[PDB]
Amino acid sequence: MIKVEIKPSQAQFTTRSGVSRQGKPYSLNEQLCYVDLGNEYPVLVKITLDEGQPAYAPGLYTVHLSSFHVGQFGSLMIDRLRLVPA
Amino acid sequence: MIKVEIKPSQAQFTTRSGVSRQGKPYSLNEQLCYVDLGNEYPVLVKITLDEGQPAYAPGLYTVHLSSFHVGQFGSLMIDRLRLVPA
Repeated sequence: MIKVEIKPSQAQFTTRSGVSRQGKPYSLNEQLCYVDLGNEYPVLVKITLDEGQPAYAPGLYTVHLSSFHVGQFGSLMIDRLRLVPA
Repeated sequence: MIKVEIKPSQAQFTTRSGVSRQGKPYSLNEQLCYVDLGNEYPVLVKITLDEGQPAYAPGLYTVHLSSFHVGQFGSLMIDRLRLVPA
């Protein structure tokens, strides 16, 4: 139901890095995508992938249920967008 | 795709009230519901409805696209859960 599109230009990902307070480094992969929210065009969205998750190939995806969780105030929140092919 | 269930016990809603800093009062309706996230059972979630939105009747619902928006850091966030009957 939520249609997410990774265009050919968006196979191109980036990696952000640093070290934590507690002496330990990190790297997160980041990729852009288009999410169709029923507006005139799809919106540009940024995804930050989980540790050691490969970037997504071009194609149509949908949002996997594991993207969601119950937040701090009892309401449903997005943890991070986890996609599965359509 | 996200299945939300309002049980007969959850027709029972509540209203929270107060006045704002800038001299103006408010009231938000709040209702509970069950969201199926593929785990062993559905999770209990709290919904806070929009201004002047009536509470939901019992039944099966799904999440409407207008629940989502692009947040402050460029990622997709839930604004508040807006439901439509299944």
